[PDB]
Amino acid sequence: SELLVNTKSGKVMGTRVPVLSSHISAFLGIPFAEPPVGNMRFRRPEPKKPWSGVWNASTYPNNCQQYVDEQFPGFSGSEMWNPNREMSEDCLYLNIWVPSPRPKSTTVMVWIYGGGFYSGSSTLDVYNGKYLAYTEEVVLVSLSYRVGAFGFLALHGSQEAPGNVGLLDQRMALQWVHDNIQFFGGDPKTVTIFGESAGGASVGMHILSPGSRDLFRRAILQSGSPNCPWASVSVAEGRRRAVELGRNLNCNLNSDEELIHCLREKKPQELIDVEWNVLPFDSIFRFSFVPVIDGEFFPTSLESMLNSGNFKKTQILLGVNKDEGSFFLLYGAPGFSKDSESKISREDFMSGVKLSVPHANDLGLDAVTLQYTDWMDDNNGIKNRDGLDDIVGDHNVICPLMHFVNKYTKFGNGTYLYFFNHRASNLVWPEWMGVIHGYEIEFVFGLPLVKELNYTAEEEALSRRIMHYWATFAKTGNPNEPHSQESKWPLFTTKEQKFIDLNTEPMKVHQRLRVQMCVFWNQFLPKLLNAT
Amino acid sequence: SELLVNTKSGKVMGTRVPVLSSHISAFLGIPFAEPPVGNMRFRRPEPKKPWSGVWNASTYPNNCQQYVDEQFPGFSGSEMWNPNREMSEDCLYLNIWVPSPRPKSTTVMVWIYGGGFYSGSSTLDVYNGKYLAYTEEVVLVSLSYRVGAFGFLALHGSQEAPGNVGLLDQRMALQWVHDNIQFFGGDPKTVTIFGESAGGASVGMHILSPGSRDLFRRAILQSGSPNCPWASVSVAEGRRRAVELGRNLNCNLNSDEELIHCLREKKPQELIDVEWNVLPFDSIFRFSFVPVIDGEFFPTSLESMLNSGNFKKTQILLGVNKDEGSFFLLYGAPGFSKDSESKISREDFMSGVKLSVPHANDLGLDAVTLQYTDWMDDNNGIKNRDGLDDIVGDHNVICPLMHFVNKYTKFGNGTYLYFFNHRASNLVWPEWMGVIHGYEIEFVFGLPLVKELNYTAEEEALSRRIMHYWATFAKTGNPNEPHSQESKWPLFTTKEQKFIDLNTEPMKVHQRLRVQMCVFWNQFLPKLLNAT
Ligand SMILES: *[C@@H]1O[C@H](CO)[C@@H](O[C@@H]2O[C@H](CO)[C@@H](O)[C@H](O)[C@H]2NC(C)=O)[C@H](O)[C@H]1NC(C)=O
Ligand SMILES: *[C@@H]1O[C@H](CO)[C@@H](O[C@@H]2O[C@H](CO)[C@@H](O)[C@H](O)[C@H]2NC(C)=O)[C@H](O)[C@H]1NC(C)=O
Ligand SMILES: *[C@H]1O[C@H](CO)[C@@H](O)[C@H](O)[C@H]1NC(C)=O
Ligand SMILES: *[C@H]1O[C@H](CO)[C@@H](O)[C@H](O)[C@H]1NC(C)=O
Repeated sequence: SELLVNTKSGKVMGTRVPVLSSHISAFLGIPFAEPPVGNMRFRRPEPKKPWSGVWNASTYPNNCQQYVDEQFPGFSGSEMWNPNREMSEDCLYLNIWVPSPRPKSTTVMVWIYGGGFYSGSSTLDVYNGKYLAYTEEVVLVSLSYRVGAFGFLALHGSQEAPGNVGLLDQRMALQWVHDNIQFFGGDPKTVTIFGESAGGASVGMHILSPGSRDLFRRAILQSGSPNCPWASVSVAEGRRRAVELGRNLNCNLNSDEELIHCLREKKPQELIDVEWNVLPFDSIFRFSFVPVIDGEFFPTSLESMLNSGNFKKTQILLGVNKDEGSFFLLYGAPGFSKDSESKISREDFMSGVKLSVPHANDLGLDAVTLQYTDWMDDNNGIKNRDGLDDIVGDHNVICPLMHFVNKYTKFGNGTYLYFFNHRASNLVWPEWMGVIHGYEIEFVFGLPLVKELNYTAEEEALSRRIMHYWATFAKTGNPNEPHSQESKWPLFTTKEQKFIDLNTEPMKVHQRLRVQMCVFWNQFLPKLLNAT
Repeated sequence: SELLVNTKSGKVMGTRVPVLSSHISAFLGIPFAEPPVGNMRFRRPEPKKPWSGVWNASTYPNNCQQYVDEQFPGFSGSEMWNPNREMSEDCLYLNIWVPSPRPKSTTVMVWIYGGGFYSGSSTLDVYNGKYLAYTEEVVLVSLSYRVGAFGFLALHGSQEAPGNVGLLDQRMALQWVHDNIQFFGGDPKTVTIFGESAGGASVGMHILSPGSRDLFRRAILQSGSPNCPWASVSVAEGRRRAVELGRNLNCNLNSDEELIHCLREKKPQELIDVEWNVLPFDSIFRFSFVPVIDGEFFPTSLESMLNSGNFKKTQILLGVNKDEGSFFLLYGAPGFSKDSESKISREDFMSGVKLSVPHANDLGLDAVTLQYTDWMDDNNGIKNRDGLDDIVGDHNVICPLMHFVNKYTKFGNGTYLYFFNHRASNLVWPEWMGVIHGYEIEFVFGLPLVKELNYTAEEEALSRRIMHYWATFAKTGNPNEPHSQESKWPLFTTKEQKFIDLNTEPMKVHQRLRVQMCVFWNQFLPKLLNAT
């Protein structure tokens, strides 16, 4: 039967699903690790023991335990991001969409969700792989991984809560796809990993990590890179936060053994309820439990790995959205609200700058404020709001990514860079937020092809182009069709540094993406904060 | 007789001179101090002892001893600035142009020449006062003062070479005008002092100095202010340079008495020949012997006098030229030449930055380089040349002056600000130098009214407007005619900060003159260099 597949872990039975007046197969909720519960909470994941009988893979699995956004109850803009299934620590599952009839050996794409390493679900409506699987004839896989303290509590040295176990969950699933995707018609020698925000930084981390590089062929990173300032912490800071977590739950703190045992006795929600209290600063765009630079998963510092070429050499395709900072300002900077235009006063601007660059001394804050202030019109509320947006996006996403691409391109085998700047016509968030991070995802997964979702015709066309760029890059390592007549997305090179805009207008090619601001964030400010 | 005037120092006899098909009186070379020669070299000036008989005031006096620019032998662009009379330490004289018939009590304007405190002459063709005296019916006075070591060698504590004696020479002449200008038809209760570059910083210094403020009514400052970085040094640096001067002449250095005696035995040119060897850094726009912050002429630091309102409160009119830095780059930065367009390479840019901001550590040089570099087009030779021009002009003239006007306006009685950006059609310097500092002077003294000089008609008109703005401001404290129909030069205010452009086009009013760059030079960089 077409819905029955025999894998090395056992038999699995999918389900037929409709998609754009046709059908394909879906194998939802396939287990790839033993449930990380009880004594295994915080531990490295173990492989799933093979099973007898047929695994029913017809419904979505539980989503991992996470903080849930209740900031706007009933607003779809925020709720489309929340877990849409029961939460549970038994959550390590993957989903596969397979063209019908079953391919024999086609290109595979594995999606890694974002969510700041503290949240995220593989089952969100915007992550539904049937449109891309069907339109580009690829086998689409979405995986899951532990988030929050469950995925990233780190007490370096202890083997019970070593840290990075959330990254090892992603890795185990990549191992399972390597070992079994052939039975679903996928070609294991052609898998592309891709993801957004923390999913994009994760992708960059498997490119760096020696233990992960052999499990995939190519990579796509959307608004995230491994060197982002919010994506990793030192073993010492990881340790400090784990102890503070324990102190918030009245744990015995005399040894790692004692702390870990107390944390393992707590219900999931007791951990989620105090998670945010461990941040070292009053900050924006900073998350509590994130990957740790441990000497194992990452052999040395990220920057020294980048400089020395210590990473997988292959082709990459990556980019960012125009307004990366707005979500974070809305939720945590003063003067911003969902239902107003959020014109910012000079006081609120300064407050925002301090929140955006937590680790900066006063000279540093003055350097940032001067770089983004138009002194001929310093009380322009819209300019202050947009300047803050840019400060957050450049410091947290764009410049870190630009630094990664320039370092990578030096040893890589081909880089394609984009700047996504089309705001969706049906976005429910206010206009002032612009092209919000994550809102390029619906176009990558092809939602504009379904009429009832209400996109425009040009939006459906943009979706088809991005899907085909992503799937052609995955199959061949180049997003362009060989002899097509369409205009070409040029390769990004150390010298010319070209990139393309991605929107409903005719492709325009540019050079040196936000160079002015990125020389400030990647060269000057680090130098200013180190000397001073 | 109209050419004979009896002053308190004695009788003086002028000469009738033609001017634009008419005539006026000129009293050239009137002595206002005893010759500062021999033992009086470096000493404060003494009043000129009254004389019997008639002082022949029909020819220009000697110019003070100074370094002479031989960088372009025979080129008029540089030679029109060189001494045009025999040099001599007997040089303290003043010149007066008086309307005919002799006024009874008219507005007086006293010109103080620039020249970096190391050079300058009151007798230059561009400083000829007959055109302004005649056209605006004012009594025009030009004074002289010791420059170089002769005017500014400073060994604070010793009464033989105290420093600032060049400033006291200007002051003595202002005293003589206060006491005698009435006999020439001038009104001593209405004298305006005005000057350019070091002459403009001098004017600002008499506004600050308690011993000078009662000798004049109003002030005009052209491309210079007292707080400029090249206009003063501490008593300790003054001292260091005086000792180094002595060491370059093999002087006995055991006491001030010994050093001073050796320096007094040297011929003038032995001093001028080694003058430049005492600079502490490889620099541009820095001069050896300049005013010293001594606790007498300046009671406390300039910035604390400015902050506390410790200065003469009156009306001021001041401004700058568009391309203040070009002269200094031409003469001392690498890659610039008189007969080429001077496109600058990135190496030469960086060399120039280091020369322009001598006192800066590496982080500081990086801060300047980032602020003036267009990172999307960093090898643009013209952009590098123009950026260097701006760096020199903003740091040395424009921003210091902008800081002075904002501090002054808070306690003053009226400020008028201009931005002169018309390049003269007959300029012999190359195009790349732009509106060169000092080339607004010919328009202030009215040279475009004499046909044989070859200016355009619109240039003659601009000259007439500037002459009338300067002379009306001098007479009334406002450059505008009461009920004229001409557009108005608005007052500069703490809040609106308005200024006007000054050129051959219809007057345009603007606000916050080079604010972006000046917040960098007046607020951020000083803060960066103090912390680091
Ligand atoms: C990616 O790698 C391939 C092969 O490793 C590069 O192609 C080789 O290019 C060199 C120099 O141009 C030739 O000597 C070889 O004959 C090529 N080999 C093959 C199989 O084509 C290719 O240039 C690389 N691409 C990038 C963008 O670096
Ligand atoms: C310059 O000073 C004069 C007088 O010191 C100012 O005029 C006075 O203004 C105050 C308040 O407007 C009035 O009470 C007086 O009657 C005015 N006196 C005279 C003689 O007019 C004038 O405003 C000042 N100008 C500036 C630009 O500060
Ligand atoms: C497993 O899938 C769902 C479970 O909710 C349901 O159709 C049925 O219980 C199972 N299907 C089969 C074929 O066992
Ligand atoms: C003084 O002026 C010049 C000196 O060069 C000359 O005309 C003459 O010697 C003198 N004139 C008078 C009237 O004494």
